[PDB]
Parts: sequence; structure tokens; C-alpha cells
Amino acid sequence: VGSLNCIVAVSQNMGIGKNGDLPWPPLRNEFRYFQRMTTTSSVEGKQNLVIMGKKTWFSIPEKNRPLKGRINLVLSRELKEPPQGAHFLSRSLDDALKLTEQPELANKVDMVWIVGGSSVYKEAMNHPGHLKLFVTRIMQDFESDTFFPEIDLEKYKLLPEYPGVLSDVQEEKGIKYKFEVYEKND
Ligand SMILES: Nc1nc(=O)c2nc(CNc3ccc(C(=O)N[C@@H](CCC(=O)O)C(=O)O)cc3)cnc2[nH]1
Repeated sequence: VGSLNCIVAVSQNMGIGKNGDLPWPPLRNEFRYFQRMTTTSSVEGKQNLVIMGKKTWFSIPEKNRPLKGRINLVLSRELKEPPQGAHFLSRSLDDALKLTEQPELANKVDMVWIVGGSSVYKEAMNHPGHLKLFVTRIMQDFESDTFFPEIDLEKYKLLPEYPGVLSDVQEEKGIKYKFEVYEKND
């Protein structure tokens, strides 16, 4: 298994969801970015592993629930078995990461992308080692009920550029957004 990454789309107030959905209107090209990022793979395996919380899983339309082309792993303590459409289940992140190097996944997996739950984000960011945060900055206030943990700029450095990532401001449906990538080694 390669790299450990987190991806998120945050609004001005640092909101990531509103009643189990996006605080803002659907932004196509942004969804496109989410998709390509988490899907494209290479060295160390062949396919990416997407780790998400229970609520995150259910937050995705049933239509494309099992994110096509990625190994889907749900994190929960309540669940006894992975929800319909899901591939693997884990009790926690440290449990989920350990899984990634045992026979079952070790060869198969490249990158691991954390995509959901404020609690998952929070813990991942705390995870010791090399990590990158792929953040989409939605440049407006949106009514939220769930938020993204504060990023400690004392350890996370915002990179000047990243290959494949547009560094200028985007706009869709009258909403302007920016792509940012932060890296850390702890
Ligand atoms: N940058 C970013 N943007 C998001 O919208 C995002 N959303 C979440 C959590 N919620 C969801 C909800 C639905 C889908 C989804 O239905 N994804 C399709 C997108 C394809 C397209 O619409 O063009 C996918 O297959 O990945 C993904 C994430 C986590 N990180 C994100 N990170």
C-alpha cells in the first residue's frame, strides 16, 4: 500500500455536510475532481481503497454507492457486516490500515483515501507518519451541521503546486472554489 490521503470539500465556515448531504448545490466538475483523485492508481498495488464512516456511506446516492473502481471500506462499531454494496468493514482506522497489508489487500491496493466522517478526518489527521490533505475550498458560507477539524498549519504545509491539480480559482453554478493540497510528516 502506497500513500495515505484525505480529501474534503469545505465551505467558508468549514462545513462539510447538512442533514447528510452537501451544504451547497451539486458542483459537477468538483465531483469530477473527487472522482479522478480517488480512482487513478499505480505503483504499490493496482486500485485505490476508499475509507469512510457509516454516515458518509449512506450520504452517497444509491445509484453510485459502491464508488465504481475503488475498494470501499466502511468504518463502524455498530455494524456487524458491511452495508449492501460495500466491500469491507472495520471497527476503526488502525484496524482498517492493518487490513491493507494482510494477504487480502496488501498486493491489490495502492493509495488509501479517507473521504468521510469528521471523526475519521480528525483521527486520520492525527495519524502519525506521512499524510496529505486534498482540500477543495468552497468560497462562501453554507448552512452546515457537520464540520471539518481545524488544520494545524504548524505541521501541515500548503504546497505551492501539485501536478494534476488546478491552482487558480474555479467557478460553477455561481460558486467559486479553489483546490489546495497540504502535506505533513509526523
Ligand atoms: N473534494 C471533495 N468533494 C466532495 O464532494 C467530497 N465529498 C465527500 C463525501 N460525500 C460524497 C457523496 C457522494 C459522492 C459521489 O456520489 N461520487 C461520484 C462522483 C462522480 C461525478 O458526479 O461526476 C464518485 O463516483 O466518486 C462522493 C462523495 C468527501 N470528500 C469530498 N471531497
